[PDB]
Amino acid sequence: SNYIHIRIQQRNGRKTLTTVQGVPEEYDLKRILKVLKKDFACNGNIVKDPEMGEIIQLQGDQRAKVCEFMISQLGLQKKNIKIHGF
RNA sequence: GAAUCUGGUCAAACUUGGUCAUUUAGAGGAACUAAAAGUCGUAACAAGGUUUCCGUAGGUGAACCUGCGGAAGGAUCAUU
Ligand SMILES: [Mg+2]
Ligand SMILES: [Mg+2]
Ligand SMILES: [Mg+2]
Ligand SMILES: [Mg+2]
Repeated sequence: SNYIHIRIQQRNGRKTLTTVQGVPEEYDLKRILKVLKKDFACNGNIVKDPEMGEIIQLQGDQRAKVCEFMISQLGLQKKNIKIHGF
């Protein structure tokens, strides 16, 4: 219930994927993704992991930025928005 | 011939408005360099992995991409 998980997938040594999973489907994804792209200056994607967790994919270790964005916009509590160190 | 006074006259100045320039405030806004063990890509240099470039229009994390027409500064100085 409301568990939004941010998870780093390390690809090639230092080059990384910030995968944000479980974002609410009331305010649409595309706009949010675009905003993130503008802010992060890094590429973002929409991933459909076996139709259970819809993922906003981002490039690079900018989890802090994601957190900040959440605080600004939709992630109100910072309790059910969880961070993986990996 | 003294103050004084009518008309001029040159007219400082003063109240007005509007031009300008030196300036310093400049709420905020976008730039640019210098720093070059941040972040993401890798665009260009090799046919640099879609050859690059120009002019232009559109698009968009960002290098940029794509139309259309030109260049080669091309990777062709070549067909009885
Ligand atoms: Mg080729
Ligand atoms: Mg390249
Ligand atoms: Mg190339
Ligand atoms: Mg030259």
